[PDB]
Amino acid sequence: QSLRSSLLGLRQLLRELPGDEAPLDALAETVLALLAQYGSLRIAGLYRVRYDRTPEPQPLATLGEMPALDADDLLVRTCLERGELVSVRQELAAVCVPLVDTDGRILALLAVEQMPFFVFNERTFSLLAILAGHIADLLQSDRRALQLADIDAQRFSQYLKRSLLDARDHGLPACLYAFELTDARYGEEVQRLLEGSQRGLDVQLRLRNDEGRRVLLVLLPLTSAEGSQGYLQRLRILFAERFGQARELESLGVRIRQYELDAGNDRQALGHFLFNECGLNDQQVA
Ligand SMILES: Nc1nc2c(ncn2[C@@H]2O[C@@H]3COP(=O)(O)O[C@H]4[C@@H](O)[C@H](n5cnc6c(=O)[nH]c(N)nc65)O[C@@H]4COP(=O)(O)O[C@H]3[C@H]2O)c(=O)[nH]1
Repeated sequence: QSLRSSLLGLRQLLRELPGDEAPLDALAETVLALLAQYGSLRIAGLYRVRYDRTPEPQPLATLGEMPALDADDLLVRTCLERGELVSVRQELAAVCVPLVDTDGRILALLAVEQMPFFVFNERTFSLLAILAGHIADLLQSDRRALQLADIDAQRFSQYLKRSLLDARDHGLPACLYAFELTDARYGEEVQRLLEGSQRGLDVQLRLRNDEGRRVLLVLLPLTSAEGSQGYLQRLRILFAERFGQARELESLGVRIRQYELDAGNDRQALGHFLFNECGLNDQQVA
């Protein structure tokens, strides 16, 4: 999908930002255009939402002839109280979509007054809420350089939690691969090759399991089983280049463990997979 790409588009617009103002302010037009592109919206506004869940009166960006927030509008009110997307009774201030990061913090409000009736359904609402959540996360970029954990640990943890929320609420797929490197002669060069393979939005952790062996953990957000397979196919081609074509990944001591995130999975399953299947612990992944 252009979902991954649009998010990658936005993230790398953010990564080029001066770094001296505020992402919500600088990117509000593009954020709204994104939300509009996906919801086929005609009249809408993007609004900052302050720490105590009250909306900032003046819109960050407009789309079409768009009137102001009148008061504690029922739809705006329930949106920010429930922290969920709220829309009016179909049988008709059309939709209110909050942008909420993985910590539950509301960063913004998409307030819609007009969108084609034929798209005013659960399918489009879902896509709006998905996009809102991911955009909220990418704007989060701050207060992290006041945490002891490395930037890679922080990112991995947020992306993983977003992936679990996406599986739980929207049935969106993601995959984890743990590469355990069992042969010390090849381990470092294999890990370097895996680190260099990282592509858009996948996030990695460089770890050591309980048995002292290198483990390179890779999360693939928004990635189906098709596709996790495309990833491994790509990776084997890269290994063939780096090491023998005459040779396979497993002959370098690579053991692969894979976990597919599924809302249907038991609640303890991801923890079972990482801790004691992969031999990792809660100080490494949280
Ligand atoms: N999460 C994740 N999934 C992966 C990865 N590598 C492969 N896949 C999955 O396998 C499919 C085939 O990838 P490909 O053969 O590299 O074929 C790719 C590749 O030729 C090109 N492409 C996509 N993204 C990039 C990129 O960031 N850089 C470059 N150079 N090419 C890309 O577009 C083709 C289609 O890509 P997709 O539709 O995304 O479909 C991809 C994707 O679903 C990965 O590192 N992470």
